[PDB]
Amino acid sequence: EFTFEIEEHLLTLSENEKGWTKEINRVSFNGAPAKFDIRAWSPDHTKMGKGITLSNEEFQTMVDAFKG
Amino acid sequence: FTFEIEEHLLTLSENEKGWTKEINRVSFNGAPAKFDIRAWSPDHTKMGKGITLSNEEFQTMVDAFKGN
Ligand SMILES: Cc1cn([C@H]2C[C@H](O)[C@@H](COP(=O)(O)O)O2)c(=O)[nH]c1=O
Repeated sequence: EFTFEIEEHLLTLSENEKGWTKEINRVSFNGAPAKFDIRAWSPDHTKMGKGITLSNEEFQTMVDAFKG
Repeated sequence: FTFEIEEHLLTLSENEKGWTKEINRVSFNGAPAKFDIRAWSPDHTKMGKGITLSNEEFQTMVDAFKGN
């Protein structure tokens, strides 16, 4: 299907007046395992924007640091 | 094209070929530093695409993870 499916949405960091969003989601390319993704999303969610993907350790490393 | 890593906050990742995924305060092209997350060469002269965040966007992120 060659597409990016938001498996799960976690958080919404911002939103511009045009209705795009900065989100943190678990996102799945082409049926591959869902990775952690912080990215700009269009209102309907069809078009996505720029942003990084994270492996588990990266995210986990990250959140543990925002924690102690 | 110019940038500036003004503060390094956290390193999330090694890499087989020495890249590092980092959370930083980066300024691009003379613009005020924003919080920024991407991959960096071992010599931080090359990078991949990545997300940048306002501070409100960044704290919104940190908060949420402190609280789950
Ligand atoms: C000098 C230079 C910088 N950049 C910036 C913008 C991106 O955030 C990052 C690399 O992105 P890229 O993978 O799309 O080229 O570095 C380029 O994309 N191309 C260039 O030629």
